[PDB]
Amino acid sequence: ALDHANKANSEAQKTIKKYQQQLKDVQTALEEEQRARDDAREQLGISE
Amino acid sequence: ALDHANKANSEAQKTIKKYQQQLKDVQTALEEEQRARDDAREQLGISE
Repeated sequence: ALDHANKANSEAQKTIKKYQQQLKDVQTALEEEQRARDDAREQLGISE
Repeated sequence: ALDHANKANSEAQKTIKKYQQQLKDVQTALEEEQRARDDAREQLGISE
């Protein structure tokens, strides 16, 4: 029972590390795109 | 051991849910900007 359980937690906590990598680069995908609005609005400030 | 094992998997099952909510609302922010950056270009297109 324990060997089934102790392996199940390691397969569980493997997903824990798997998510926070995917949360990590999505945060970078914001930091590109949030900055990508900023010049794009500034590009309106040149054109208008 | 076993009750202290299965308690950890619940704390594993809670902590995997904490990021599961945290990945959803930041995704909306990416869906927030992506139509907002679209609001820049369609404004830029009628300008340029």
